[PDB]
Amino acid sequence: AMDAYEIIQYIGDAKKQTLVKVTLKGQLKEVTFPETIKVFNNCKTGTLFGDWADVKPFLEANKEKIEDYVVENDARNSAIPFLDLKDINARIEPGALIREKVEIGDQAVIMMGAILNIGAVVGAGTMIDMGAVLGGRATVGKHCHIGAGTVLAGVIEPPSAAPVVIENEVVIGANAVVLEGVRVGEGAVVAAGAVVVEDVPAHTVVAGVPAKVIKQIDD
Amino acid sequence: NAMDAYEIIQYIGDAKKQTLVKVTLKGQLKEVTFPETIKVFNNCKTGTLFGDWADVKPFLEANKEKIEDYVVENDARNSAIPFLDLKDINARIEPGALIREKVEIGDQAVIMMGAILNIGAVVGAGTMIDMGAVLGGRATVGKHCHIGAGTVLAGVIEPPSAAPVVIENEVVIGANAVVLEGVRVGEGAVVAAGAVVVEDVPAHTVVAGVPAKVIKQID
Amino acid sequence: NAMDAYEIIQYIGDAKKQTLVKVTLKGQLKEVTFPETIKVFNNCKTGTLFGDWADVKPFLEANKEKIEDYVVENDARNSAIPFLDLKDINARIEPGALIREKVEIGDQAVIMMGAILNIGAVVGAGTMIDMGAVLGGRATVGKHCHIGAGTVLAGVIEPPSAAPVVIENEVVIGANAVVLEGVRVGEGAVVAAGAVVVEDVPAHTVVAGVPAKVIKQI
Ligand SMILES: [Cl-]
Ligand SMILES: [Cl-]
Ligand SMILES: [Cl-]
Ligand SMILES: [Cl-]
Ligand SMILES: [Cl-]
Ligand SMILES: [Cl-]
Ligand SMILES: [Mg+2]
Repeated sequence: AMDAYEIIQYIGDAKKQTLVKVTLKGQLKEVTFPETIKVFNNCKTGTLFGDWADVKPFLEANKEKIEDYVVENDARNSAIPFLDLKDINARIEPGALIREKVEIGDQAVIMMGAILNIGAVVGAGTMIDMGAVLGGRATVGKHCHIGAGTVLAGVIEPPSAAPVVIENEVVIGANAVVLEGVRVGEGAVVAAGAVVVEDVPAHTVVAGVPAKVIKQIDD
Repeated sequence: NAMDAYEIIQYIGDAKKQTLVKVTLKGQLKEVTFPETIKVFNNCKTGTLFGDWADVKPFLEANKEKIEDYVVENDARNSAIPFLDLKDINARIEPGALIREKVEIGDQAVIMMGAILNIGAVVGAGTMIDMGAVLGGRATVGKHCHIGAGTVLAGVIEPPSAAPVVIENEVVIGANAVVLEGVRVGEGAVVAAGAVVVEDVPAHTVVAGVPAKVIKQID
Repeated sequence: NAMDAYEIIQYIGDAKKQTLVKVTLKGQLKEVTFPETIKVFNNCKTGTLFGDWADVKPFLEANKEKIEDYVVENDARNSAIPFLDLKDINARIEPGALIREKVEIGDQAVIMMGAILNIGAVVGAGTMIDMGAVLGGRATVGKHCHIGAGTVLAGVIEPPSAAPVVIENEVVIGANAVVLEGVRVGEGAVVAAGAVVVEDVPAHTVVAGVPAKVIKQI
């Protein structure tokens, strides 16, 4: 019941960071590393992991002992961590971007380049296809197919607001959009390129910008 | 050739699911025995391991006494299909493009940032696949086409007898368009931004709309 | 600056294509001579190399009898345009955003995961570029805008005399919309989800549809 409130609380607690991986060489036994940097070094070479705010002044301080370095970096002032994928009972392909507090059901499939925002829920056996986007709290049922490039609009604030809810066995075409708070009924089909602005009854096909009922199917 | 779609499904059935990790660690490593299943680049002090999580996890547990600290880097979970080795291809592929094995990239093609090429996709000579575009399984693009940003060319892996999307030479497709399964877009045709193409496009015609219709013949 | 578009094209023509690799290797490395074209971090046993594949590939072959094993990491092929250093920017850029050099990101802008910013793109102060959105070459967004997930703002690199997409302040654009080349969206306008904007949008109007039309004055 308090999920949406606890998401906003988690976000407000999250600490902005600019995490870097540094490879370096030099007279590293002469170097003094602070507790703030995770360091993996021998006397000759090393690998450092840490926030740029700690690493930058560190490199400046030891410039005379460090011969050369490379800094790798992916993000800036980013607070929300990404989800640990290593133990999930599902399939997540490389280039998928999944934030913390996302729920991925058993034997779901998250394709290359899909993006799952905080609070997103993916039911068991569901495919989120390539480049698809699940906004904050967007909720997908079981054995659904969310087409390549489709956007399910996000709803973080206000926490009392209903997120997008995709019921079971839904197929949504490529590059469609489902707007905030819209419910797509069980077994329904949303055509490629549709913009779904109101609830879709179970077992109907909708299509168009904006989507209209085009057909009622018998399963 | 004629067996290509069959050979794709066979390659996928043969692919082994893996949770590849990169581990940076330190400790008493001369006292550590690494198993055959892990690639390891170490001194007696620090080191880097590449392996499947199913091997690396029980390893890290088995050697907890000797391992002082570690970091695990991971991108994918239970992913079976390898990505394409880009290094020797006679084309341009920008960072963030996600390209699976068994994709065919013609001479002097350009694959922009964030484009996603699924297994079996074919990109002809001189073609640009623009930012965030998606080529589904077996989607075939001719020579000197421009596939606009965010465009989805629908995938057809199964059944193998099904025709894929075929884009003929010199076609330009607008941003965030969709071409549905098995559709042929004729030579020199133009597809407007945001169109959903549901049936074959004649050569040298412009189509537009959701669903797309013929809007003018080009001379 | 009046020269901006010309200078972007100059910068591209000057960028050198590269196939950058990171190589982890092990072997008898004290016996190896690493050329000055490769950045090298090694002890006698193991090392890390950074360099262009054109230099690293014949180096690996020349030294195969000394190198026991290696792993090559690579991201790109024949890529010339560098990416933007994010580290000192006064803004928020999330992981997986792809942002080229000569992109301007204003104070407390937000660049969400998977957004794509091409060379010349300008993002104004307090503007959000949402997940999966694409700013084409020279696309210009004002202050306190919201560019919705999956939206494409069309690019204009050549000809340099052509106007880019210009989004004025306080604009909201819905998900998976498209703004075509040279189109100006007026202050405080709303573009509906899925719209294709083919012509200028008046300030404080709502436009919708494929092609977009005025549906409301706000
Ligand atoms: Cl797959
Ligand atoms: Cl969101
Ligand atoms: Cl380019
Ligand atoms: Cl596909
Ligand atoms: Cl955020
Ligand atoms: Cl562009
Ligand atoms: Mg997209």
